[PDB]
Amino acid sequence: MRIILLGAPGAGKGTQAQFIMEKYGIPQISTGDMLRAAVKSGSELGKQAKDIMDAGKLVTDELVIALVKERIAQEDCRNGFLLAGFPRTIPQADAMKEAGINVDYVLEFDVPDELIVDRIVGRRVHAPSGRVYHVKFNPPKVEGKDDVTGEELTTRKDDQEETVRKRLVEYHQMTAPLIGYYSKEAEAGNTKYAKVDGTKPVAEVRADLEKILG
Ligand SMILES: Nc1ncnc2c1ncn2[C@@H]1O[C@H](COP(=O)(O)OP(=O)(O)O)[C@@H](O)[C@H]1O
Ligand SMILES: Nc1ncnc2c1ncn2[C@@H]1O[C@H](COP(=O)(O)OP(=O)(O)O)[C@@H](O)[C@H]1O
Repeated sequence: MRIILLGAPGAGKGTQAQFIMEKYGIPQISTGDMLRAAVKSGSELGKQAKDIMDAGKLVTDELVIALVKERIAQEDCRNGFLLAGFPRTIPQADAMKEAGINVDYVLEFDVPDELIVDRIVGRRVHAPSGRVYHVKFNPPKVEGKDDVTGEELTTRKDDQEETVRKRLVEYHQMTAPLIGYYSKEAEAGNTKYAKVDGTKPVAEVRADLEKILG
């Protein structure tokens, strides 16, 4: 099973990707996580992203295409994968198509813009794994601690209100056109498309996704 999650920053993609990876046994491919990890480790492929993410802007297509190509070639993707945060531009989607990377489901998270800032300013992450929490809306069992390892959560350097508003502008200009892109692909029979109400509680969105995926 191959899945793309579409939606604005803060729509809930990383949150729901974790459940899907747990239940269906396919890896989550998050370009944001991969880029942040490359910066942290000083990896030659991706360390360049530091100042760009800080500015709320998109990394170059060629950098994230290279990262994703490297990642999905790995054996743990042989049976499928989930993309969360990629593709982010029409050229990134076309690069997938040209490489023959078809997907089974495209799942769009519908969330009002007005909810995004308060979601992202409360976001806390377990950097080693990517797991995501919210201090008020989806808290860990123990404050400031990852549920799975118990390790300290952190706040992403780019999760400030003003940076979020810049990311939302980028989303509307560059990334929202992928909704139509994959709607058209679904009409051709190349994927299944579904839209979900991302304002429901985390557990209910999860249940809604399980209905679709099986
Ligand atoms: N259904 C929801 N209701 C309220 N908050 C949510 C919901 N889903 C996720 N969140 C929280 O909002 C923030 C954004 O979710 P996240 O999954 O990181 O979004 P994305 O990966 O789409 O940017 C996180 O702090 C997360 O805990
Ligand atoms: N596919 C991508 N193309 C370009 N830039 C990306 C991509 N994925 C992540 N980024 C960069 O990483 C930043 C954080 O993205 P991400 O972790 O997906 O956060 P959010 O879920 O809040 O959108 C983006 O603002 C951008 O700089």
